[PDB]
Amino acid sequence: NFNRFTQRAKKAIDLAFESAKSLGHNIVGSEHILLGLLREEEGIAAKVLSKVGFTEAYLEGKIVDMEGKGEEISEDIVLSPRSKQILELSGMFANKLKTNYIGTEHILLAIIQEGEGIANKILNYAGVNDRTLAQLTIDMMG
Ligand SMILES: [Mg+2]
Repeated sequence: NFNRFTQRAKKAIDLAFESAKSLGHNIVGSEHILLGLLREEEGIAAKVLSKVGFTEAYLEGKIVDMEGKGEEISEDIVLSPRSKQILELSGMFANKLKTNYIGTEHILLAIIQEGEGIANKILNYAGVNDRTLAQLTIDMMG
């Protein structure tokens, strides 16, 4: 009942929304959360994604290839059910690990665990789904 995101995780989610808006997408999907995690730069998830080889430009391009893009949106937009499930799962992972704060690493763990959705399609297309998981797992050791 006291589940809470770290500041970096909150920033990543804000960036996910900002990315969707930029692309004229009114629904924030797993792909936007993934791009938000990369754009956040500082957290484990960004360091994992960059280590396995993604750039912001690549992810954005793939999102556009798959979904298209429309004019920028200025009003409020919303999380898809899968995005909501991913965020709920990130809390579940943090509680399983008995950690107080849901970080970027927990959100990326949850994206991978969820297994479906555009973010996983992009990881799979790039051939780095299991490599991303491995890198995330070692980056969470200590
Ligand atoms: Mg964090």
